[PDB]
Amino acid sequence: HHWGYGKHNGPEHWHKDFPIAKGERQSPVDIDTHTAKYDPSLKPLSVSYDQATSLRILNNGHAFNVEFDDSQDKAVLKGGPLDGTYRLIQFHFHWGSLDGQGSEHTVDKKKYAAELHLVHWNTKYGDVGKAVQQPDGLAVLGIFLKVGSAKPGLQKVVDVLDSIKTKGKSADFTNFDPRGLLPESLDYWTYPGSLTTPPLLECVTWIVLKEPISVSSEQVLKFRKLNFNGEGEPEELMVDNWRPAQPLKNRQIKASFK
Ligand SMILES: [Hg+2]
Ligand SMILES: [Zn+2]
Repeated sequence: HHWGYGKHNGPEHWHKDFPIAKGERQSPVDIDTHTAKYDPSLKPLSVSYDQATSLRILNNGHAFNVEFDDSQDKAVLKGGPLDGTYRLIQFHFHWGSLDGQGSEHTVDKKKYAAELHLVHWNTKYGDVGKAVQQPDGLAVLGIFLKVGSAKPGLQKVVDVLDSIKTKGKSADFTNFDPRGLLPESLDYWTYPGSLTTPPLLECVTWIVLKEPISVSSEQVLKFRKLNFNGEGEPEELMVDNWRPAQPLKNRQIKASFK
């Protein structure tokens, strides 16, 4: 039936409905810091989120998305390995049932507690639907979360999770500033890949930040109280909504730092 993260419809089953799963540029991957090549020609990332307009937060089964108004160049990503402007459309997380797992990408096989994905689409294509059909349609900024001290800027997200506990629930979520979720350094690794959930389209330029952000045990705990199921259906905690590392194949991970 519908894909998920359970025993019978998890990541290992996705290929049956989405053949691209066994594709050539699938994500996530393991970042081997000793094999990633420092590329001196990579420009600094340019993150312009000062005019960001969040609109809503919703539980879509699978995860929770904070959506932004992408009708204009309000919140954009440029620079780095990117050509052109990419507008922020939404951000979501992937997390585990325990602090030792949850991230999708791994660094030298190390898994983090969770991973934040800020999804942007190339403005050249007019809309996200067209953008997904292109090799350079999307740019996703990945940030690792480790358990330690609380991240103040993440609390507004944490406090609203109660109202979107089950699949299909949404809540107005205005005036949230995404700049509060950024680490202080913007050093990164980049490689060409895909969406990590079906349809698993190979249209993503991945930008994974080296420096993780810290969140408290209590903050991550609230993520774990969400449900994959809808209201009235039997309860299945939304945990371990991450896809394991895929083979790198013919790809090279470049690093912006030496
Ligand atoms: Hg594509
Ligand atoms: Zn994601």
